[PDB]
Amino acid sequence: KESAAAKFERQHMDSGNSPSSNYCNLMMCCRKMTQGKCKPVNTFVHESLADVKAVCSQKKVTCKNGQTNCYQSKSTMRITDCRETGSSKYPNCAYKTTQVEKHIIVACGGKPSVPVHFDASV
Repeated sequence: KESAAAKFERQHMDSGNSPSSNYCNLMMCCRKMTQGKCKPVNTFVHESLADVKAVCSQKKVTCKNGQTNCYQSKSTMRITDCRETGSSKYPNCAYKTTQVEKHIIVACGGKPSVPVHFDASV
């Protein structure tokens, strides 16, 4: 099975330069979030893996789903919000790309504790 840490890197990490309008359409497919159905909303982080992992050492916050292994980034990060457009209907998974700068909240799990879910941005 794919590990949660790997699953997080594939689904949310894209360290480097922020994205064009077609970014989300290629990333949601390339990174495998358009198989079987279209993933509604998804966020990619453009900061480094280290900066993202370090978030597990930062401010603890309760996840949106009530879980309590979430951490909020001290600093804002360059991220891209990917949202399904109304015209998108699997298999025609279309996405709206939005670049933003926000704190991220990620769930951390495993040993050692690394990001396993992207909870939200603030």
